[PDB]
Amino acid sequence: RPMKSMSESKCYKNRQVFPQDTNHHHTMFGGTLMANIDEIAAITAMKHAGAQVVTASTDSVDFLKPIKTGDILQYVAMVSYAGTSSMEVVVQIRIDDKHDLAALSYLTFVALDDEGKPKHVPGVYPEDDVEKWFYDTAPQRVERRKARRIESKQTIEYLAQAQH
Amino acid sequence: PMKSMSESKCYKNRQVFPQDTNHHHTMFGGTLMANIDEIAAITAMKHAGAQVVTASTDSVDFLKPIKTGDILQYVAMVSYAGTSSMEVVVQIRIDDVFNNKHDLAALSYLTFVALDDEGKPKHVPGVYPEDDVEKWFYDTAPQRVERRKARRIESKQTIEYLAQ
Amino acid sequence: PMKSMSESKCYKNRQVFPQDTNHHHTMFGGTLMANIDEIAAITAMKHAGAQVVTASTDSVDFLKPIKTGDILQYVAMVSYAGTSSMEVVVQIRIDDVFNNKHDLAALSYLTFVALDDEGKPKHVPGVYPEDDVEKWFYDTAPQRVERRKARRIESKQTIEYLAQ
Amino acid sequence: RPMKSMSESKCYKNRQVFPQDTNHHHTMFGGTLMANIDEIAAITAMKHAGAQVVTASTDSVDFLKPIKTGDILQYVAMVSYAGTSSMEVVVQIRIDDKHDLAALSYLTFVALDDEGKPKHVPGVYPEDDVEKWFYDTAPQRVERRKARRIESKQTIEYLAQAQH
Amino acid sequence: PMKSMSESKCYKNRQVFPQDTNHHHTMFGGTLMANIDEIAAITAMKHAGAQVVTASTDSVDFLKPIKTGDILQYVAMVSYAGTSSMEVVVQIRIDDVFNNKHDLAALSYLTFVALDDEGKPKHVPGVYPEDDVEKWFYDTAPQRVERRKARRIESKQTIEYLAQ
Amino acid sequence: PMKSMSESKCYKNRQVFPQDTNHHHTMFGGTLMANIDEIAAITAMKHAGAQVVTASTDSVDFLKPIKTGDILQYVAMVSYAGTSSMEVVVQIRIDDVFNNKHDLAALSYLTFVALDDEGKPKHVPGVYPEDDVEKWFYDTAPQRVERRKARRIESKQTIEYLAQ
Ligand SMILES: CCCC(=O)SCCNC(=O)CCNC(=O)[C@@H](O)C(C)(C)COP(=O)(O)OP(=O)(O)OC[C@H]1O[C@@H](n2cnc3c(N)ncnc32)[C@H](O)[C@@H]1OP(=O)(O)O
Ligand SMILES: CCCC(=O)SCCNC(=O)CCNC(=O)[C@@H](O)C(C)(C)COP(=O)(O)OP(=O)(O)OC[C@H]1O[C@@H](n2cnc3c(N)ncnc32)[C@H](O)[C@@H]1OP(=O)(O)O
Ligand SMILES: CC(C)(COP(=O)(O)OP(=O)(O)OC[C@H]1O[C@@H](n2cnc3c(N)ncnc32)[C@H](O)[C@@H]1OP(=O)(O)O)[C@@H](O)C(=O)NCCC(=O)NCCS
Ligand SMILES: CC(C)(COP(=O)(O)OP(=O)(O)OC[C@H]1O[C@@H](n2cnc3c(N)ncnc32)[C@H](O)[C@@H]1OP(=O)(O)O)[C@@H](O)C(=O)NCCC(=O)NCCS
Repeated sequence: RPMKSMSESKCYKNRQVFPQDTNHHHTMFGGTLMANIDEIAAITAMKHAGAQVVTASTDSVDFLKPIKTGDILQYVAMVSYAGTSSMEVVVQIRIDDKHDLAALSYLTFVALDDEGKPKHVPGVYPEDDVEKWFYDTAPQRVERRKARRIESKQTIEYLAQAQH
Repeated sequence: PMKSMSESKCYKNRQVFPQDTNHHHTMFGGTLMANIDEIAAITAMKHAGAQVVTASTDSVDFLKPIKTGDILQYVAMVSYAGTSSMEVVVQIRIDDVFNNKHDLAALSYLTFVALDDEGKPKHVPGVYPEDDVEKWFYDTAPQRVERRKARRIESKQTIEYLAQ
Repeated sequence: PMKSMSESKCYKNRQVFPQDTNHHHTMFGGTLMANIDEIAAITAMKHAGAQVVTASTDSVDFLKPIKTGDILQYVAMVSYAGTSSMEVVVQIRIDDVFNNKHDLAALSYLTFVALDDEGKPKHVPGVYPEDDVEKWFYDTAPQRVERRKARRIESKQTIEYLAQ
Repeated sequence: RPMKSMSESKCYKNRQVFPQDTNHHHTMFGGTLMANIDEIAAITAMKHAGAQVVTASTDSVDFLKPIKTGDILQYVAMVSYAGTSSMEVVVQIRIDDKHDLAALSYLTFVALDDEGKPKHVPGVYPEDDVEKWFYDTAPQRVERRKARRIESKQTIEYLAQAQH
Repeated sequence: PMKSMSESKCYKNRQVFPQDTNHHHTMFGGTLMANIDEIAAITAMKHAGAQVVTASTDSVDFLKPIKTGDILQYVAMVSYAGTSSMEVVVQIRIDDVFNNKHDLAALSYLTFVALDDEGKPKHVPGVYPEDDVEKWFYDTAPQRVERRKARRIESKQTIEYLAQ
Repeated sequence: PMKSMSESKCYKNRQVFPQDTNHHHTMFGGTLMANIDEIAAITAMKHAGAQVVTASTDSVDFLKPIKTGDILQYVAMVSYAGTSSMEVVVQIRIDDVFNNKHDLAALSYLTFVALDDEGKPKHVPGVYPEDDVEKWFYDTAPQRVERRKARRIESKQTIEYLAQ
């Protein structure tokens, strides 16, 4: 199948952190971060897929270090895994000084056709070491995400029964 | 000291406005995550009786598309209490006001950490369920928690690698 | 056909963000009114089992200042059911998560009208209280309703005069 | 006491109604209207008072005619009554063609000093007929607002008892 | 066919809040520009008697910092009428309610084009001044118009050239 | 002291949604301008190594309508370095993910000034280009700078004159 580099659809974001972006302890609101993460990931996935996409799941968001008033942020997003119709997008959130990693997130997107049906996406390959790390560690993440979906179906059925 | 899941359980009924949705009239994943985080944090704060921070979004499963004009019900509760951490589960339902029936649109799990005035992790009360759904989430929590703990290991591996 | 006040009762737990407050860190009256209207409409829709429109905001009493960082609980319910109209009462409380205690920050009464698919006023179910607070608002509704009806007269006088 | 004309602090607003401002039946959201109303009223009150102000209450908002996608709106706000430290602001919302009155609102504001204590405001006088209508009909509205406050205190006490 | 400059004059009043400012309490240029575009568009729309689009924004100089708590009045009117295009002049004033002071902080010029339902440029009424200030803007418009028209060519050229 | 133009280059990616457009699916100029100002400021801040303020925005020509669903890439870099001031050039491109097409829709120039903690203008590093496109902007900057500097005088004059 047609292949793309991870760099090819890679997206960047630069953002300032203002007092209105943080709580009274000067820590940036998680919701704002989450909104930015999803936004940049969706564009990256659309670029890789060459089609419209939908967020299937947020696999994880880890908040490693507090982001503070006055900090400058750089977001880096890229496709780290390509299934048949699905993509894993990895998003790094760094505090710009040289850069410190403030947060790490993985999301899964599904490409859709004009009919709204899942559509095939190109494969992806890394070119430099970091890209290779994310590419190499993805299959394990994917398998875990799949196991979690399996368990989730049990909960959904229980919750559907709870309503009747 | 222990609290019931009901003591800190939180609800939110919300309309989905155009500012919340994309060009396909589907609610932003980022916005949903921000709303989820917002209500979950309040639940965690109520349970801990102290300030909290979002440690992670463990997962968000986007089950059914949420559309402009939909009515949503968010339900959040503490399903697990560690030493300093809490798992909050958030159910996001699409309310059918005409038929008094609701569809589960999304399911999310998050981890919060309670802090003292000095800003260091602080002990939280234990938690216990009382009704069936509470018991379902409470009973299935240990397996999720083990996964979260497993993820932390990998995040640390990636951080360690990225420091290059 | 009659419904209990509990059947359509709605809740909202919300954090107050900087985007919601002025330079004195006080929440906008307009924003509070928008949130009030939003939750009240959902309650009215649930009760009517049909689409609704806001006929009027009968009053909003701003009792205690709401500040950036506050946690709010909104509670909305139908306190009166006319032929096509409903009175919805909304309580806005400031939650003290530390002490599990809340202060009443604002009180509001609104009138909604149910509509059919053709867009004309439509009959709504009757309403009855079950617990003490519900009974309080239900019992005091007739006096408020007479005031609202009295106001309509004056609004019509003013409209009639303004047509000049 | 020092006196100001109603025209002296009068404020205007012109706004377009876009599809994103209206629901699926092309009717403008009440919350947006309410937000604009409070915003313009607060500025009018500040201008009249020559000081910071707070919204004491929203005395009423009547939605007389549906506002639709593509409509052009004009807001007119002015002080129609001046107590000792308080002001009534009347806000007219018109659909611009010659103009049709879509909504009518009355709010009460309280002027505060730098210490945050209620402060005396100038008196107000009308100059043209419409201003005179609003000025002339105010005392009755004020008295009704006062009677309503009296009743509200009973509810607040009941709700405060309900919590213990 | 001719209209006065005052006939289509539009207003917007808004105060500057902390969420609108940087770390030192200075208003964002983008917020100001968004507001300018909004009010100018309404004026142009009213004068044209049809939908409009922004063809261009002339430069804007920020001479003095606009600060948290400042109250701004935006005033817009048509200063020139071409065939299908209009120059809109927007005055941005700081209202100092405390001292009854009204200072002009910034001046902005924009060009709007009237369009028909087919989306094609449409003839507009002409415009005429009535007082000295209106006449000043009216008199100085032609030079600005000829310069921006030349500038459009320069812009097209630069874009075409860079696409290489 | 010198920095490359690429060294402080900043990015922002955002798609155009219905809430961002007028009745005919065309993007608001104000939204574009807000985005431009945001990304330019971050670039200037990074290059300066200090806080910055927008001194001015050169004119912007809207040559082609930006439409609902378009994906925009904002790219900002410093094209000129004065003593305390910088010219920031912002390219706005429409990414067409479907066809792997990247077209330059608009170009914008802004002037930023670096300030010290006292709020006084501060010396900035110089800037140098490395590739042809950077060099083009670098080469054409002085003319733009001298013209805007003259224009500031004109702006001050006009404001001083109108205050009469
Ligand atoms: C309400 C206002 C909005 C906000 O402030 S929240 C927006 C999120 N923004 C942030 O900046 C959060 C930054 N993250 C941090 O500060 C973290 O390091 C945090 C949560 C304080 C933990 O600090 P540490 O020094 O690592 O403490 P610790 O290692 O002993 O762990 C304490 C408990 O927290 C858990 N934890 C830490 N990191 C986690 C993670 N990524 N995901 C899930 N769980 C995590 C950890 O398992 C531990 O649990 P327990 O105490 O054994 O029950
Ligand atoms: C959820 C999406 C957001 C929205 O659409 S709501 C934002 C508000 N925007 C609007 O455009 C509402 C416009 N207002 C209207 O359309 C009204 O005329 C309305 C409510 C439909 C009533 O239409 P009418 O032709 O006058 O019908 P009607 O005179 O027979 O009265 C029907 C019931 O409604 C009541 N009512 C009408 N106007 C009212 C008012 N200002 N304040 C309080 N109550 C009012 C009226 O008392 C009557 O009650 P009942 O049926 O006897 O129980
Ligand atoms: C995913 C969705 C589009 C349809 O689900 P579906 O019918 O089960 O799709 P399919 O069964 O045909 O599976 C096809 C792909 O979807 C992936 N997928 C489906 N659900 C997933 C989930 N919870 N998590 C991760 N991947 C998922 C599958 O892995 C598969 O990818 P692959 O074949 O490349 O391996 C829908 O459930 C959904 O996501 N609604 C939410 C709307 C939304 O996301 N709004 C906010 C962001 S736009
Ligand atoms: C009103 C408030 C400032 C303090 O109330 P208070 O202590 O009772 O004030 P006072 O008893 O000293 O009364 C002084 C004035 O307030 C007026 N007032 C007080 N409560 C009022 C109410 N519910 N409705 C109308 N007027 C009221 C009184 O009429 C009086 O005016 P007057 O002397 O000119 O006739 C406070 O309760 C409040 O409004 N908090 C809400 C914050 C807010 O409004 N946020 C959104 C908008 S900024």
